[PDB]
Amino acid sequence: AKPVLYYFNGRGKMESIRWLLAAAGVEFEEVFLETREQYEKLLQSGILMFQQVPMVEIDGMKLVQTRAILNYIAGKYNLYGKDLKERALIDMYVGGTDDLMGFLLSFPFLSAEDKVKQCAFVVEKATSRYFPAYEKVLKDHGQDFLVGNRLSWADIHLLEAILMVEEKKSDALSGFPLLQAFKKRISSIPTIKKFLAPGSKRKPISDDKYVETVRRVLRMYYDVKP
Amino acid sequence: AKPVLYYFNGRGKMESIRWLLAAAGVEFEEVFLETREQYEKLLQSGILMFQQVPMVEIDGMKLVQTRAILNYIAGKYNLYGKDLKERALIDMYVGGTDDLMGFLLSFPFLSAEDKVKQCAFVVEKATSRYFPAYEKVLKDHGQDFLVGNRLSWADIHLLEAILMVEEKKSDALSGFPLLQAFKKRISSIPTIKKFLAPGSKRKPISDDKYVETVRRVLRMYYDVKP
Ligand SMILES: N[C@@H](CCC(=O)N[C@@H](CS)C(=O)NCC(=O)O)C(=O)O
Ligand SMILES: N[C@@H](CCC(=O)N[C@@H](CS)C(=O)NCC(=O)O)C(=O)O
Repeated sequence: AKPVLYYFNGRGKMESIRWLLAAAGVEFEEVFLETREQYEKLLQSGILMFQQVPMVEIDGMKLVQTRAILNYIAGKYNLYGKDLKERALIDMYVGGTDDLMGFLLSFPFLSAEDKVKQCAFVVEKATSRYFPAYEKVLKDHGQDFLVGNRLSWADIHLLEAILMVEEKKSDALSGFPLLQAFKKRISSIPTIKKFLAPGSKRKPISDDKYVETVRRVLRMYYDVKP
Repeated sequence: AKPVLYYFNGRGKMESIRWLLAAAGVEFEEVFLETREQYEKLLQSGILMFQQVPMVEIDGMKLVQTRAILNYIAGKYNLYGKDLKERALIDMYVGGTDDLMGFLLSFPFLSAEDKVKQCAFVVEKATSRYFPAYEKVLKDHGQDFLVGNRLSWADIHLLEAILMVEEKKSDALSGFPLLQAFKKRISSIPTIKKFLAPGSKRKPISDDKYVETVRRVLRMYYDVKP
């Protein structure tokens, strides 16, 4: 049966999972949490090991913990390298883009003033720390992909991160020619091109409606700081 | 050559790595960051992909990102299950204890008042969310170990987490009989017993000296909130 993604109708921590499944050409279904009662019913069913989402029903498992879910999908669909060392490189690269996109998780919950500050913080991290690191990886081996000269989860996570940064600062990739070429190549891969196309399950930049729903369902995150 | 752990002379994010290596019976060396100049020299050498530590020199790699390092060690020393699904369970369990211990990372940098609040926050999470979840895993299959009826990284991460919670609230495991038995069994495993014994490389609860050193080296974390 198709994987079922339990989360809010928005990006959050589930977006990277949507990306990986789409990139692997895997059709999935989604169950959106829209009300407090719906969440309480979930808690009572005990299907959320730690009372939290993301949660993905896949291959008989009720998998929680974002990274555990991604690790599983990457491995199942051969996007995790060919051995222990390649997986280590993929994990190291993913850790970097996970931190980068992680700095944007609170963004929609921030005040107008903090959004400006956070945006500057994220762009600075991208241009001074992360983009230089990945540009160097590509420059050092000169291959089209980050690891093993073939598409991996690391490439998919980086493309998503690059797009999120560009949504905040359109010219953020300026000065990183290899990443620019990388962006075009990965975006053209059939499964990925389809995901970036209209009508896909890719979610938009989070808005006030998303925040309102998260707060209504979880009764939390009422005062987020940068 | 033996793995080399680059970090501060204290727990932080490197402690779990020390635990896993010790549990696997692997002898390692440590390089402690004590001065700003030492850190600047590291940055200039480019050995830290994202300008941060933990960093572990192992099998020819300059591995950064805590989870990437742990994933590698767990896999290399057969403490990651026997297949994709067992790894998924291990990752899900580890995610929970990583979050739990993660809530304690800022603790030594907190004010006296915030430490009291944070301690209450952590204990509540342990008794209402995490301990119940792991107690249930053990209860459901009745085996001595969390996954595959053999020692895994998940068991090691949970034991460490249990001990950290008990350091904050000694009777926190009360009401969780299976976890109590689990604590005694895992603590008795030769490699682990040795790590818990005097003279090991296990690090103590972080103190003001640790905080002072982190702030001196990184010139950051000057005002941490709960
Ligand atoms: N470490 C978990 C964290 C999950 C998490 O923080 N989930 C939030 C929603 S984005 C949640 O369920 N919050 C409710 C709560 O913690 O009580 C992961 O990576 O999946
Ligand atoms: N996601 C990274 C985070 C590493 C991290 O936050 N490292 C801190 C020390 S505990 C650091 O190097 N901070 C300096 C900085 O970020 O500039 C990991 O899990 O290893």
